[PDB]
This record gives sequence, C-alpha cells and structure tokens, in this order.
Amino acid sequence: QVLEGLDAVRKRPGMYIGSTDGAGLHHLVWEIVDNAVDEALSGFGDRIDVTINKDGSLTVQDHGRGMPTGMHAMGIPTVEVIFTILHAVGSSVVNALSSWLEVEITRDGAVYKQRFENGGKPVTTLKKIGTALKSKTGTKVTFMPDATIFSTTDFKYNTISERLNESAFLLKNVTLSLTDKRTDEAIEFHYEN
Ligand SMILES: CCNC(=O)Nc1cc(-c2nc(C(F)(F)F)cs2)c(-c2cncc(-c3n[nH]c(=O)o3)c2)cn1
Repeated sequence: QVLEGLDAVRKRPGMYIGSTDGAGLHHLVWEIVDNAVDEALSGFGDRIDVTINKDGSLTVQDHGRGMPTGMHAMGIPTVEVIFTILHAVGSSVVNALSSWLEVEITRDGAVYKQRFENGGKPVTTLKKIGTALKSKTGTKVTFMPDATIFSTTDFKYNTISERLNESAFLLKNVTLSLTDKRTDEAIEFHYEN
C-alpha cells in the first residue's frame, strides 16, 4: 500500500471520481453520503440530512458516533489523517477536490471542528468549538466543490433526491432528507421494514 497526498487526486480526478462533469460532481455527494450510510448500517444514527446551500456548498449530517476525535502520530488528529491521506478513501478525495471543506464532530459533550481549504490543506486543527448534551453524537461535513476542477458546480436536486430515495430503500428504518436552500425545495424518505 503506497499512501499519497491530495495532489495525486487533483492531478488525476477521473481516476477517483470517473469524470469532472456533473457525474463526477455528484460522486462527491455519494462519497460523503455513503460514509453516513455506513455508520447507520452499523446501527448508529437513524437520520441523514443533506442540504444544498445557497453559496453552492453541500452539507451531509448524520447522528452516528461521530468520527474519532483523538490523535494519530505527531499530535495530528485522526480526522485530519482521514481527510488528507489517500490510501490508494472517499473523505480525502472529496477534500482534495473542494475549494473548502469543514467537518464538525459532536460527541462526549463536545463539538469539534476542522476546516480545510484549497484542495484539502488544513487551516485549523481539530478544535473544540462548543458543548452539547452527552446524548448528542454525529458528524457533519460541508464542502464547496472546486470550480477550477469541475465543468459544472451546480448540484442537481432531482439527481440527489433519487439517490437518497434509493439509499433509504436499501437501508430501511433511516430517514434521508434533502433540502435545497437555493429553491426552498425539501423532501424526506423513510422505508420501514
Ligand atoms: C457526514 C459523513 N459522516 C461520516 O463520515 N460519519 C462517520 C464516519 C466515521 C469514520 N471513521 C473512520 C475512521 F477511520 F476513523 F475509523 C472513517 S469514517 C465514523 C466512525 C467509524 N468507525 C468508528 C467510529 C467510532 N467512534 N467511536 C468508536 O469506537 O468507533 C466512528 C462515524 N461516523
């Protein structure tokens, strides 16, 4: 296993997301959503909320365990390693192809945040920004796709809606929501089994 930096993704995006058109743009959404879905499949969290923001960014929020908030080697947060090392993997690929990305983790009565810019360069460490009830847990990722890479940066509500509907059907007993702040459109999916 040869590890790589995020430059490898930026120099050959098609290798990681297939293309740099709308299909590729939406692959970024699928990668982050799949991380939330994997967590829910393991039994942590029963709702996943996706928001298309007015500024063109996209947020995915789950109510799972929260990404690990501890340290790797050299005092580097585990979350930084997940988002900045390519193990050629979704999180790092999305970060590499975003002009900015924020990850917010809630667990153990604390809310933590790390911000990356310009293809996944950290501009903060993982810092405690607030507190929450001990019962509150989860991960929220917001990213702005890099307009220098993609030929389109317009997320398509219908495309995402269809995917989340399908994901809700495969998961069972988990609510998937989509909200578009550009148009105010909103929908929720939930399939009981
Ligand atoms: C919005 C995107 N949503 C997202 O990305 N949510 C998300 C991601 C993760 C990842 N964690 C990892 C890695 F590598 F740190 F394990 C990769 S994704 C985990 C997670 C996975 N395994 C173990 C734990 C854990 N907490 N405590 C404990 O004992 O185990 C947590 C949970 N929620």
